Amino acid sequence: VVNVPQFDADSAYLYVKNQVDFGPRVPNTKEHVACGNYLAGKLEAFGAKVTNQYADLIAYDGTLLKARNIIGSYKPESKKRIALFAHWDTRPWADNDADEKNHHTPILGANDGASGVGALLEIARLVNQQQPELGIDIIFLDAEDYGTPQFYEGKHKEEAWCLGSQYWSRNPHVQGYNARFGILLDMVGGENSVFLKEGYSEEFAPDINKKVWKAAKKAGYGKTFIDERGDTITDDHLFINRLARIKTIDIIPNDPETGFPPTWHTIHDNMDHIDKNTLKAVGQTVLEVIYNEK
Ligand SMILES: c1ccc(Cn2ccnc2)cc1
Ligand SMILES: [Zn+2]
Repeated sequence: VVNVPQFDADSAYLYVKNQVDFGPRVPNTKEHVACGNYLAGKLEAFGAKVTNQYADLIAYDGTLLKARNIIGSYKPESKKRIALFAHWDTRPWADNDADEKNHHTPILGANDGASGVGALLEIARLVNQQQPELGIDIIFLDAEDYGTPQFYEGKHKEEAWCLGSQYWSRNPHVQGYNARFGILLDMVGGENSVFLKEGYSEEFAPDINKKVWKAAKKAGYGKTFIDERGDTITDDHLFINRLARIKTIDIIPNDPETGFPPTWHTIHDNMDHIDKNTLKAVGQTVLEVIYNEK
């Protein structure tokens, strides 16, 4: 019926490594600016129509973040669309590290940041080469991970997180923007990771979770996409669902012992713990979903 393209895991892995090779993508650093230029340029080289959303976002403590959401659009005139999201900034503090002396050191964010973006770059390459029926938007969200440090004494507000998705959700890149549904990729490269149906995703978009997990099973990734409800996670999709009202699910790992991968918000979130086979399982599932939408 439909020939779904084959996600190239080696290609995706290299897009992950290329981001990490800039160093930490902390908002307001030259490394962040350079990586943003790399990502926008790559989308444009893969035939996307690129819209940049530069915004002055205010962090939990009053810090102004020079943020840039990057949107790459395929079949831009189609009104029938699927939105694919990943955050591209990295966290400026390894505030979950086992050693306190690292709690003020920026992470490399290989899994938390680079993995989702790298997977979506590989999807963008393939969408260009053979388009699905629906228009696809690849949306790289800034300033997701500048939320209140664990060491901070004071108010820990939910809205300190996901500043780029909040901005995008209130201020779409094109007036009247609609999508049938959305998929957010968050930490999709970790060795041995499995993905359960996330709680907010189940509450806002259970039909989309069903679609995605059925697609994974059908494509042979049923051992990676486990048909079971996991944790409820504050992530970009919460704000997208609440503010933009696009039914959006989160593909995010769940481990029974650590919840998130053990590298999460530690100085160990680097390429040593990225497995291209995890990228493959997630990326191929996303392809299976978008190419079977009519
Ligand atoms: C608290 C805040 C945010 C999250 C989600 N998240 C995803 C990547 N880094 C953090 C989980 C708990
Ligand atoms: Zn994070």
